[PDB]
Amino acid sequence: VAAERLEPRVEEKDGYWILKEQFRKGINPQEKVKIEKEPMKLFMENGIEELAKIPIEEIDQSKLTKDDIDVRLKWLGLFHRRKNQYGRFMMRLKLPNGVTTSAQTRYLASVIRKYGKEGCADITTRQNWQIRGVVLPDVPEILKGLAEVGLTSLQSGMDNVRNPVGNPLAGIDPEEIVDTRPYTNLLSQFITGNSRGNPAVSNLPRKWKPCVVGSHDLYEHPHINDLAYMPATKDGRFGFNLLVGGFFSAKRCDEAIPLDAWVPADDVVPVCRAILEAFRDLGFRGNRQKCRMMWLIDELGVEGFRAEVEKRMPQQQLERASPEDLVQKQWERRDYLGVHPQKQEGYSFIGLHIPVGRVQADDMDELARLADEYGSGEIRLTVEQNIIIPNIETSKIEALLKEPVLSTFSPDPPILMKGLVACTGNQFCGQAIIETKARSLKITEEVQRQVSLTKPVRMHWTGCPNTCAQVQVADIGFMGCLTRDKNGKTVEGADVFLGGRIGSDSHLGEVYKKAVPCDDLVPLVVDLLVNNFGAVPR
Ligand code: SRM
Ligand code: SF4
Ligand SMILES: O=S([O-])[O-]
Ligand SMILES: [Cl-]
Ligand SMILES: [Cl-]
Ligand SMILES: [K+]
Repeated sequence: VAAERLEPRVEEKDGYWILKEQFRKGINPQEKVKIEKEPMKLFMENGIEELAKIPIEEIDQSKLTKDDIDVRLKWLGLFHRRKNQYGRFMMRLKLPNGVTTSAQTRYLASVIRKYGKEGCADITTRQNWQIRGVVLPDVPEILKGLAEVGLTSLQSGMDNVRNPVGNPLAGIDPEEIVDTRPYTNLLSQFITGNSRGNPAVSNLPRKWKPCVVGSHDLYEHPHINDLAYMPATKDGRFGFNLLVGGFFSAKRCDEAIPLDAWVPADDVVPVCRAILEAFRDLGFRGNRQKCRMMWLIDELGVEGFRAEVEKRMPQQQLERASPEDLVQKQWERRDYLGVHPQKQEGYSFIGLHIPVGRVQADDMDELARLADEYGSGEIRLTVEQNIIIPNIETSKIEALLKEPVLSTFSPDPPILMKGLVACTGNQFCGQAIIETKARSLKITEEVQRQVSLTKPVRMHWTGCPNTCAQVQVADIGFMGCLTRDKNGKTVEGADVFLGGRIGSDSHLGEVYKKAVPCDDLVPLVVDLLVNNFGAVPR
């Protein structure tokens, strides 16, 4: 490994970090777009204000502005639905640990309410909000409204640090290991430069996903994140062992491996910076299928890569890993849906199921209102695209169970619905091969009408190989494809995955059966359930 491989490939030129002209050969077109103009200048040099003034039809007539809206705007959290909702933008937040407020929730609703049939919102597999319908001339004013309610959307798409995921039961669970809200909160601020923008970590070769583990249940999915913080004592000090490189991609899925490093709790942020700088400095920037952090780790080796993190640390010490973490391997992951006692006596939380994560403006207002009336104005999102409303005086529960909105967003849905996860699909996503959200609900419904079960089978539905709905963690996973019916007609279909496990004994699922027409999945899934999961025919 020639020591010239270890040379930083980016420079801080003019407050922004850019590829050095010697390392700019044979790069992918997303590296070029970033070279041509720095994406952070759209927020940090307020250049959205004037881009927002150009008709969409004009913007498309020159490469430079077409890349503004189709590419660079993703650093502002805005994603052009070019194919399926032309001239409309999806918008994704920073919502560390998935904690929102009623007033944030109400503001998001008032933005999507405006767009009518073209608007709705969604809870994501990184316990985040997305809103849809957004038009460009509205961006400057939405940005201002987001800030006003204490939210940022910065650096949530493209080559950025994505939503910091944490324990959905942080601060409320008797059985928590460590409260992850400070650490995800700190990480988000670091990333976004306390909502101003942070160009030091805004030009990675590829997306990068952190989590901070606080549950024995491992609700955080540490195994599939580029950096996972595993609570662990070392030499009497509380800290985190570090796992690195977990990712999913059309080409390759790989679980996170130990860096062989521990940090004390106060080093969470500087080790995040060190790894990211290493990644940004040294990361490969050709073929996009070969750009995530694991590919660098495989080229340098784990000790190669580790030495590079160590030299970007303060004091340049990176302690070796504590041989055990605080996570109990004896643990049955817990159903958070329903009413549960909090550690603060007299109080309860409620997990409410949100069918495939999909909400309309009216829905968001109802949940905002339950949080205000029954809780403390707080709503928490989950990675299965559900909600928790914490801090409810247990004496209010009886009245809450009677609220009409709880027939739609239930604390006790049938067990297959409890764990159903589906990505956007082709209603809005231009990469999608199939419609996922409506389809998955319809299939799950007909399957559950047929069988009854005790084990909580988790079914994930994803619209294309990008696997945003993470079919490799599911008990039964469905990946969109096109296939053929008995007459050779093109029909939507799914590859069915099995074998995915979560919690400490985590495992990646693989395709069990390819190209099953979607209209044939009910009998197949019914049988799989009966034969493999203890389901009983009704
Ligand atoms: C919304 C969400 C799925 C959802 O219904 O929940 C989704 C959204 C899409 N992802 Fe994802 N990703 C989401 C979960 C993830 C995850 C799960 C996770 O993070 O744990 C995965 C797999 C895990 C991983 O990345 O390590 C993921 C895999 C990707 C990939 C494949 C990555 C790769 O290295 O090849 C793409 C395509 C790409 O990056 O080139 C992508 C790109 C896309 C885009 C941005 C593509 C596009 O612009 O059309 C999707 C936007 C569709 C839309 O309009 O909503 N999305 N995506 C999730 C939003 C997360 C967030 O709030 O930040
Ligand atoms: S898995 Fe594919 S279809 Fe689904 S949201 Fe991600 S990119 Fe779109
Ligand atoms: O956009 S995806 O990477 O969450
Ligand atoms: Cl993106
Ligand atoms: Cl598109
Ligand atoms: K859900």
